[PDB]
Amino acid sequence: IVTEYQPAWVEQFEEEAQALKQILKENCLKVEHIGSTSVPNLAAKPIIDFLVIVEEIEKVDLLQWEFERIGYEYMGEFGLSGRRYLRKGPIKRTHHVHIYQFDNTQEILRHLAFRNYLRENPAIATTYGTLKKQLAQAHPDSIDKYMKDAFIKKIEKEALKKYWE
Amino acid sequence: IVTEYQPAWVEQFEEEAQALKQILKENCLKVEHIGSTSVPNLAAKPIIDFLVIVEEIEKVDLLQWEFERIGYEYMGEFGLSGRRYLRKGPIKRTHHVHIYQFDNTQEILRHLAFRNYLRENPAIATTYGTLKKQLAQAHPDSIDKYMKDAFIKKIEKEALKKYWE
Repeated sequence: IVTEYQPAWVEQFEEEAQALKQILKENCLKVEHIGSTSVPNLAAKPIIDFLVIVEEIEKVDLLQWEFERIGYEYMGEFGLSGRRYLRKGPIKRTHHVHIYQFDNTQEILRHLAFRNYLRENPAIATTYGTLKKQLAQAHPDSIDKYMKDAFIKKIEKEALKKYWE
Repeated sequence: IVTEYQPAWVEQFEEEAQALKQILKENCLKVEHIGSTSVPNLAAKPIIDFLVIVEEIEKVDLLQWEFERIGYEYMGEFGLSGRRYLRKGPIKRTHHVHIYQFDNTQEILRHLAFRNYLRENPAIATTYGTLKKQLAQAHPDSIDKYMKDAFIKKIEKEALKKYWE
């Protein structure tokens, strides 16, 4: 379910980001907070999204069971080339980790530009939050129907243009 | 021929960047100085490289003859998907313009990361300048043999990793 923005999401991000870095070690170039919970004052599902950028993606497979040990399902690419995707937890969904190699610039910028653009455009973020709240009031049953797509693609495009300016 | 760094290259870049913007108008999101002449104190061929980022690449074709009017050969992709490449002039080579659409993140970051990394790593820039000077002392006849490739790919990779940190 979508809630009003929770400042605590930042705490949650930073705590888990440290946990992730302990596992990834030198292969981890950067962990970024992404997705709606990374945009102050944006209404969102309380699921923290992590963008983890690594030197070598195949090396992350060696760590599958370390991630399982801290509660992740290790999903592999899960449909996106070059990604390693992690989700937890088994009781309720709380953390989504999107791991990419440093040379996957399209995916890395898709996430960072989208975030940066919403942070700089509160009116657009408000439009997005309002839409999400409206959707939840229409599909409480279906997360499939819930999962905004045309709006997100439009904004991602505006965001990537803005990224270079 | 490779010369020691010329601070005037910055002047040359800014003057022509304005000229390019006059032609490209609203389609131009950003003009960046790239390549060796954009790295202060790096020895280089005195050819200014421009990275032009646009909303719509196909729209640039409408401007081919405007670019010719200011002295460019309009080269199209010239072997790179999504690029529009311009070179001038007819008497001596002075300006190379590399135009890409905003969503060509791989090419845009290849250039910007490479530049930023050399700017932050003077020892690496010195290695690169020394190599270029050495090469010129070996192939004064052949620009083909001159045109460093393994070194550049290595540095581009280091640079893109650093870009995210």
